[PDB]
Amino acid sequence: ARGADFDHVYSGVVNLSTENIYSFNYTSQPDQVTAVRVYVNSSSENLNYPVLVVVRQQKEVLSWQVPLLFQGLYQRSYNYQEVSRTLCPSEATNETGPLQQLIFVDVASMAPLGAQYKLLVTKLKHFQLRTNVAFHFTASPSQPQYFLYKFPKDVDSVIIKVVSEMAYPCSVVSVQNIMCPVYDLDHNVEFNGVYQSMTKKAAITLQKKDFPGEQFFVVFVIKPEDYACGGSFFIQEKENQTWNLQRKKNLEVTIVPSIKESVYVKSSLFSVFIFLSFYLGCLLVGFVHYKIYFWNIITIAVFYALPVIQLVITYQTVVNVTGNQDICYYNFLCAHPLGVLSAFNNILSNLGHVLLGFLFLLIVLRRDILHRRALEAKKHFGLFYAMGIALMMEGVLSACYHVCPNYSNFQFDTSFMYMIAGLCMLKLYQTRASFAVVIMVTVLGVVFGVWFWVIFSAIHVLASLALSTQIYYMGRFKIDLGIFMDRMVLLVVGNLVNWSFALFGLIYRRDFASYMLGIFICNLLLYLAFYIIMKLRSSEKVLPVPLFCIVATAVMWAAALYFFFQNLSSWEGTPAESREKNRECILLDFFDDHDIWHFLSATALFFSFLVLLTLDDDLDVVR
Amino acid sequence: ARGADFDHVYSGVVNLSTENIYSFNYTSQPDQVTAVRVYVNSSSENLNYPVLVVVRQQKEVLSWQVPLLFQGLYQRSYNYQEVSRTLCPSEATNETGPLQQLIFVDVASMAPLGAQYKLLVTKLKHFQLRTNVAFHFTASPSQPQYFLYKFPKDVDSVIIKVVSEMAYPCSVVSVQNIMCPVYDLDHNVEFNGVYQSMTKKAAITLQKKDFPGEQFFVVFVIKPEDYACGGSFFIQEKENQTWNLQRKKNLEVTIVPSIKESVYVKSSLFSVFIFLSFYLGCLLVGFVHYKIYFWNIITIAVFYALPVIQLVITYQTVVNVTGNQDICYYNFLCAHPLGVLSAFNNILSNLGHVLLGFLFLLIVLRRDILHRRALEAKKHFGLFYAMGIALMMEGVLSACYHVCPNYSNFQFDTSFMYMIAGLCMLKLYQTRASFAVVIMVTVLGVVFGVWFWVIFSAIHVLASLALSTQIYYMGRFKIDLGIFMDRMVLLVVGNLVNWSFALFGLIYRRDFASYMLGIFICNLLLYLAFYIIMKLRSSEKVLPVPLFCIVATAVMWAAALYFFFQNLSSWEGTPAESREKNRECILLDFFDDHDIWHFLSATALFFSFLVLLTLDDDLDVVR
Ligand SMILES: CCCCCCCCCCCC(=O)OC[C@H](COP(=O)([O-])O)OC(=O)CCCCCCCCCCC
Ligand SMILES: CCCCCCCCCCCC(=O)OC[C@H](COP(=O)([O-])O)OC(=O)CCCCCCCCCCC
Ligand SMILES: [Zn+2]
Ligand SMILES: [Zn+2]
Repeated sequence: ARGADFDHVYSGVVNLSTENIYSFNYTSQPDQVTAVRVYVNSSSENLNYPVLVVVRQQKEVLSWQVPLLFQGLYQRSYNYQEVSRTLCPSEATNETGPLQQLIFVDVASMAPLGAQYKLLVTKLKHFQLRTNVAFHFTASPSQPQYFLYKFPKDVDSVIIKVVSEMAYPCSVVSVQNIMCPVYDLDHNVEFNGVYQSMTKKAAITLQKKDFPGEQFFVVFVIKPEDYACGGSFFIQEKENQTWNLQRKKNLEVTIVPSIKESVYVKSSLFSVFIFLSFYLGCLLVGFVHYKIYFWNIITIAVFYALPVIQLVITYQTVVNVTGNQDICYYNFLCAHPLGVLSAFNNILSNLGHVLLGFLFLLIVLRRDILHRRALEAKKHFGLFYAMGIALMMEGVLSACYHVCPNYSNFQFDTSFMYMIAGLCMLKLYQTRASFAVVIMVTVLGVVFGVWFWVIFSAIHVLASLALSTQIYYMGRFKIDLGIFMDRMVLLVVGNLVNWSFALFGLIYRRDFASYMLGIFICNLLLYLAFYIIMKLRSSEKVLPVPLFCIVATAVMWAAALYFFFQNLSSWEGTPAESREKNRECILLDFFDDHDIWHFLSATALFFSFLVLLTLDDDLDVVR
Repeated sequence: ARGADFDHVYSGVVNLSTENIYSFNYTSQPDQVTAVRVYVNSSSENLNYPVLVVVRQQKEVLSWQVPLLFQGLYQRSYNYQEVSRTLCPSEATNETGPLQQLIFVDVASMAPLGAQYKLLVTKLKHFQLRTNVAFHFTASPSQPQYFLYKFPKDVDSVIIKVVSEMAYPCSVVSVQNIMCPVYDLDHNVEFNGVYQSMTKKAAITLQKKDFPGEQFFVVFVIKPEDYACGGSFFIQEKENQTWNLQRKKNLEVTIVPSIKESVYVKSSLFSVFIFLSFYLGCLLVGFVHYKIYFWNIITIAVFYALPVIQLVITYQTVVNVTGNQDICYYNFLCAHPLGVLSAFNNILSNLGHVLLGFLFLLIVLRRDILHRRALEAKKHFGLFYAMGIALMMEGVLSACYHVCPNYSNFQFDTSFMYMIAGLCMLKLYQTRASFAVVIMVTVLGVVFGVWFWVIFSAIHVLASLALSTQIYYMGRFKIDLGIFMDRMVLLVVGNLVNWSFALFGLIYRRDFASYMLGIFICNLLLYLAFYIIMKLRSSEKVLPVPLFCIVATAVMWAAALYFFFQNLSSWEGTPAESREKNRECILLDFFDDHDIWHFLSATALFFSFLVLLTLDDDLDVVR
């Protein structure tokens, strides 16, 4: 047992009867944290006779073999010559007395000849992380690495933001508590904490009350292959891998505090008040100037929404109790928990639809009962009731989706929109197969899909425009009277550019039902535009209220499409690849780009409903 | 390094400078499998200075400390004095040469005084399991234990049936492949295989083509606490646990072969032909003796069914790629995979509804077009179309549920049944709030819930009967003419016994919406019975066809309720508790008790629809 000292390299040879033993003695003072770390190298001509390293402490035995062997799932084998590990630090309890620690390193091998090794044992100068500072380091599949963070006294929540400038190697960031065994191995990290897979970015939101002693270990473990991440192997770090394989991942970790509760309250107030301003405005506009179908739709909506609410409640609970944060595809850099929600901002963000489709229901209902008055006293208002309920249910089902976004959790709100569309077109056509033509398309490529997939999209986007035009030709009360054609070719160019942008899987742009519904809405609004143009072709004066509504529709739809094209996350890929697109909060420290889309689409879709409703007021005199 | 021999106990004392070393030399012949195992005991006055045991082999280092420490999640601590482990066996390759193996056991401790220990090292006489024999053994949290199974050459699938006669300790049964990292620790078993939690029963279905070399390791790992199983701790094995804690789980494992493909084909044929016999019979019966609502319902059904199909497809894929078999609550003892299905029998079992509700649609449609003939040439057939579509969609959504049964995966088919019920009652009442009264109940206690929960059920079951009677009074074309009351009190006793049989642990046994729908159907059929009795109270002759149909309805509903009361699994509990109720296949080596319920309810529910349809033929002359 050599009285060995730190920071000094020891070379050695071990055979079947050598058993080299080093003894490292050190001390640790109350406040500081020591965190000894052990590096051992071998030379890899040991592969059938590895170098067996055993680190003995007062209460722990850490064994490993050097070369480090890894089994890749396609019957592949990797070995690492450099193996490094940090021993569980035990600090002297505050203001009580320093602790004298003694560590033993036994190096053995069962080889008919020698086995070469090199041993270094250091103390980590920067074990502990600071509350707002970036910290740079490297890790490897064989050299995992963890650090300690101590919560301050006036901080009750933090975000661990880990960033790497290169996608591979695929890594794991877990958050263990301070308890001796640290699980820092490929088969250990996913056991006893919260963890996130990571290619380029990761962000874990920790509360203070979830950690006894108000401190934790953040652990970085580099996987041997990139399959949970996508490319299934990647080594540029070391070109010759059997020679010296070092999947060296460079990391920077910053532990940022979180937003105070004042941000919560003032963003909540901002949203609710900026949408009740529509109420307080329409009230003044309307007062200063002085069915069976409906209940069918509500019965359908309630019993479509209930199982989805239960589903996402279960998903959220599972993600809470398990440390697996690869189930929900959040924007982990703007995701604020309130209770169990874990992303409350992009749920509150759907306040738009729920409030504004209901104000639209009030508007249509007032118009309708005033018409009933003027009729029994001496329009397809069911369609507008359907429109309002579809807005409110997009809001509801979108909040349910944004409880936990998955590859199984979407497809519910878009299916409800398809259902409401089909029901409206049945009730429209009865008063006046293309309906099923969309149903056969929205069900065939639901889960179907290069070139053979292209004709699938090119046929899909075309059949959607036809179903939208065949839908609108029935929904325009003056469809034939208005047109009684240069734009008809121009709209075909809009749809032909729409289809040609879909193509082989994507040309550039994913989710089949959602894409075809986007095409549906685009063609519907473009038909509305063509109808406005044909109204202006005649000398029919557009009243000031639909004037403001069409101006606002165009403006709001531009400002909403901008934020529709952000894509801060995607369930299309692995969780670690989704997680590398999300960025910070742009508005009020609380809302990301997708939340400004849930506001501006619920505002732009309400102004378009209003345009379509209150358009033909100039006919109230031309009966 | 003592030349030490097997099966002999060595006592010893180690201190800061002793480092006892034993050397065990043995040999291994080509065919046989050795599987050395190491037992080490300490005396537990070592708790701050454990006994550190290191087992060195030619290619592996197995370290542990003795006392074995365990952290229970509620800040609890357990220690185990006896620690036993089986070393990864490496067999001499067949017919090539025996292998001489050498094992080292280093026993150390850093104690100012002695540390007592005892060491035994044996060879496992029965490491390998046989293809049809039961094998009894014991395991403990500190003495995990695994065995090797080699597939025979004409067996391509097996079921590992593990049984224990006592619920706790909660255990894990995993199936690793033969590679010397064997993951047999609490933080290892769930990493690299298929695994099942287990209290009393577990059954894992392995294919031969999923194991290179056609053999595997089955690993039994006893958890330190029973939380993934329910009771959060349980030790009767050792009353004084800090003294000598031994959560000793007694296990018996049997590796049974599987059913051949002939069973698949003949059970599939049995089902399809026993249901096409209804076609081949009604054809002879009918030939030897010589709407907007509909498409609304189909549009609702398709777009309610699509997202659920996608959801359960995703669940099944997740369970396939992950080894976690605690996601789906199957009957693991009758669960036959075909492709990715993993339980094909209880999906094929839902062939009843899909075939028989569609034959009912054909019957109602023939009746309807013959009525159209006899009318334009010179009943609420929409309700019967709804009935047939509800049967077919119960079949479809039930198969989707039985792809992967969860606590998030039910609630979809029952919500569709509620939706169809509500739509039918709207369309019925319009031609002639209690509808919403059930909607408020079927939504309040959806996720609400002792005594305060009792009045919840007692009010729920009552409000369901009222909604069913208020539904039937509208659906009986001769509701008032027939009754123009002793059974009305007797039916109240049926409902009063129905509601006083809820209100119990939660509700005298699980799911609120499903229970209230069962009450709904019970009251509907009982109203049908009361109506038959009132028809017979008058001198109105019941034709022979409704005669056979009512006899068959009663018989089939008795024979179906018997199997409704089996409960082979339950998502109401943890997976390991579900798994302890499932039993073997009763019919044709392929169908369990729940599959004979999917046959006999789809047969009994069709005969009741037929009774209700063809009942009032004796009025075709009394118009
Ligand atoms: C038939 C009438 C009654 C039937 C009602 C059925 C449809 C009613 C409209 C409500 C549809 C709706 O809510 O849109 C939902 C999606 C939003 O999906 P997500 O990404 O926000 O989850 O919205 C979109 O995906 C829109 C994407 C692009 C739309 C904007 C393009 C229009 C811009 C100007 C035209 C060029
Ligand atoms: C208004 C007409 C249109 C309404 C549409 C719905 C009407 C019924 C059609 C479909 C009914 C149905 O599918 O029952 C589903 C459930 C089965 O659920 P599961 O356990 O099998 O997954 O079945 C049950 O849970 C039934 C439970 C037992 C009830 C039968 C007992 C009757 C015995 C005789 C009287 C005591
Ligand atoms: Zn969204
Ligand atoms: Zn079933």
